Amino acid sequence: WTDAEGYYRVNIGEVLDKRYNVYGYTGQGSNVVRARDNARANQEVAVKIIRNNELMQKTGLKELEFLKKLNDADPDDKFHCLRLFRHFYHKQHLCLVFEPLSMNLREVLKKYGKDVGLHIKAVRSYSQQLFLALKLLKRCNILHADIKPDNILVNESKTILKLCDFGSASHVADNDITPYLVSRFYRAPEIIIGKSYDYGIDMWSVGCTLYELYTGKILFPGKTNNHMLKLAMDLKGKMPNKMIRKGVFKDQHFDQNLNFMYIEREKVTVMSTINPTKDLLADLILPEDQRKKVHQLKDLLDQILMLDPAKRISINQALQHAFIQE
Ligand SMILES: Nc1ncnc2c1ncn2[C@@H]1O[C@H](COP(=O)(O)OP(=O)(O)NP(=O)(O)O)[C@@H](O)[C@H]1O
Ligand SMILES: [Mg+2]
Repeated sequence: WTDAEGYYRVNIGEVLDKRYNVYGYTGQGSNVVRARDNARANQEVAVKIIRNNELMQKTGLKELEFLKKLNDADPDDKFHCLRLFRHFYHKQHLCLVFEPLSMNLREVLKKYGKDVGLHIKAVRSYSQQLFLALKLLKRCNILHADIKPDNILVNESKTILKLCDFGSASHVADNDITPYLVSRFYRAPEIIIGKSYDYGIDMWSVGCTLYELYTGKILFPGKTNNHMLKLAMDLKGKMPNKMIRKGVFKDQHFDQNLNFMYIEREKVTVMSTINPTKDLLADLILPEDQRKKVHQLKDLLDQILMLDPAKRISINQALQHAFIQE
């Protein structure tokens, strides 16, 4: 029944936990299936079937405890985090029963068109809901470590979003010194440099997502960790000297004179100063009411995209920003 890799071979029409009748797909190789709960008047549910093996089962149980913690902390469901209904085992696989949702934000952008992006009013509502998710994430001692359009789901009417996929989530007391934490394009500079990180990494990831939600394009589509720093410095300039010294992977990107080494058949180029060339306003941009809102988003992105997490806009200040309050 289980694959060599550890995946479960799902069947359309199969009944899970003697109640969940699987009727459709959402995404296969953990496999997420759409089911109807026969015990609860055929109500729609999403069942996440976690991969077997050894390492995947550990992350599944880790996902279970984090979702339970966030759900108990938010009884009224006003902090936009995915709702776990219950859990069961099926043919050695841990199965998580979730609230049913329509599509992820990556899927909605594809339906919006090639580099079209969402309407400024939708981006405004989505940002507030994402900032509310960060508030609950910070209230609990949880780091999502994978905020991106693929991991944010929306309801049928596309009015309510939910932060999903807590498979790569971690506790704040846990400080794993890894430069590969968070999907590369949404990876904060403090992860890459090897600096002590906190809730700011999730804030950075939200900023990358908010630019992508309006433009339909990835903010920093870097090939490697070094290219990610170059693209981040192409907007805000060179990283502050006090931040570079605090890191662990200092030597891998910066020399003894604190100058950045850009990689382009190896090709290494020494850079003393990086001038801010990337124009957010030009890349983001019709009516005066909408134009004023794009300018407010631009100022909010400037405050989120600060290289030093200590200079980064807080969750409360992001919620109170002119772009949200109108
Ligand atoms: N509650 C849900 N309702 C409807 N679809 C869901 C739900 N949760 C997940 N999905 C779908 O399944 C996809 C992947 O789910 P996810 O939680 O990311 O499992 P995963 O594939 O193991 N993790 P990953 O692909 O690394 O983010 C999501 O992008 C959705 O398309
Ligand atoms: Mg997947």
